[PDB]
Amino acid sequence: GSHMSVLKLHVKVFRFETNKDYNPAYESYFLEYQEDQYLLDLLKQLKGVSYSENIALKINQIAVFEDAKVSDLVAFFSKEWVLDPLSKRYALKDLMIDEKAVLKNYEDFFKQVPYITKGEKEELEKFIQINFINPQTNPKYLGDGFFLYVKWLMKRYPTERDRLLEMISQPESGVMNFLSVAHYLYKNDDNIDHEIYELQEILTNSKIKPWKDFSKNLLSLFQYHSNPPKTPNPPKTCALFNAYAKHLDVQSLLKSAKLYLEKMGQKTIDLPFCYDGGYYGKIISTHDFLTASAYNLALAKANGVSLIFCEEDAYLNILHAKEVLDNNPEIINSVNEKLKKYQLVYEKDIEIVYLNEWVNEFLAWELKSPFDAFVGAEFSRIKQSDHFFNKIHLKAPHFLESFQNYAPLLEVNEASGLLQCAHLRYLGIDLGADFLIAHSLGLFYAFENLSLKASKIYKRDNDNTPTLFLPQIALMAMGEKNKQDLGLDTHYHKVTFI
Repeated sequence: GSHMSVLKLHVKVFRFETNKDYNPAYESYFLEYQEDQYLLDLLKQLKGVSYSENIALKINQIAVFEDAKVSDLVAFFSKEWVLDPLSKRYALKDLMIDEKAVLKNYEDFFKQVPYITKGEKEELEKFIQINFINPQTNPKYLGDGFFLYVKWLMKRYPTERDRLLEMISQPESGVMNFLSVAHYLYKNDDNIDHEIYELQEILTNSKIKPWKDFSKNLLSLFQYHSNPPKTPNPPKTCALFNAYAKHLDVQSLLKSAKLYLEKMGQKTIDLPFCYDGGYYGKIISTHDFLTASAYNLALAKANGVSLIFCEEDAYLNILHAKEVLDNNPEIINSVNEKLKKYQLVYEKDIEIVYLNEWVNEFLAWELKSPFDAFVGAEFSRIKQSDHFFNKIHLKAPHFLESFQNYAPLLEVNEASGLLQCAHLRYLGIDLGADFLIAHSLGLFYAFENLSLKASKIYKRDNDNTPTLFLPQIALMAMGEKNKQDLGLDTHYHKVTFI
């Protein structure tokens, strides 16, 4: 035989100059690398291509800020790379951006802060690249680099801290618009996320309108059952988390969840779970958020039932609560003081169930209605359902934007939440999907109930592609044909293929 040269890349490189008249084009390079090499070594092979040696660019639309080993980048990105600047809009040449053009957006801001030094003004240049990690598309959005720069100035000018904060507080443009960008940053780094969550907590706890009232109203929604039940239950008894904001339509989710569980040999009971604060509760008041979560977990355990998290929003919340409680015994003591009045006692490591994990994991059932005729587009902040979809023969292509979810914005900047969820919806449709799969109740609501209101403002023809939850799909694949039993009669977009 012969040696197989396996260390090979296909790199497509954005070629463009903002001051020249040729359209952007991608050029293909077929490069060899060695196990020892770093990104800068590959960039050095790209003749005529403009890039900074201080790494700041995108590979497959994920922001990369380090000179990483090529082998590590291949593990993360595959051997097929698209190399882009951090921003096409502000591209200067090839892989470099026009920092000067970006900075022009902040001229009005700087006129409001004439007291800062020339040096302090110039420091924003060191932050600005951070703006381009965020995949969000609101053009009024001030930029995450800019938010962190203002944070830097707030430290340096304690007197102006509240005035500075107010400048990044506007509903249309400010920091309340931020949502996790970790998926779109190389190595899923959450440092930026935590820095901005910190600002959101500061703002929601400040006197600035409308955030003071936003927080007071949200905290008034933690409503605990005074005397919750504690009864023993037989094996295989479940209770579904059901404490969601009152406007959310949860009927089909909870109905299909129950039916799926029953099909899987479980029985369900109702328990008065406390509201968890939705998306923002954990930002506004960690301690209230933790107390509600501890109450819910203690309540499930006191009744000897599995607590079923039927969708992503509540499950991600409970993961966060468990991470904090189960690693900090002092916080458990603190929450347990508040739980005494309900005669509940939280203990670490209370086992819970994510329904969508069960759908993917437990596959020992007969396929009665294959999905081979169909294409799905699945949105999840966690993971695509490869195994379950393979089981049922559903083709569900992976796509860049599947990890995004702008439903929380419905509470803080409704117009932007509406537009960006509508954008995600049509990205799914444009993949050729017969239906969308929502892991998130919030996103489902945006896709469905708010579809009509969104169409009136999102400038694209009406499409009636339905959205389904995983348990609904599973039930259908198991041969369920009764639309009402699946909860589908209450969706906005009707299912027509059964």
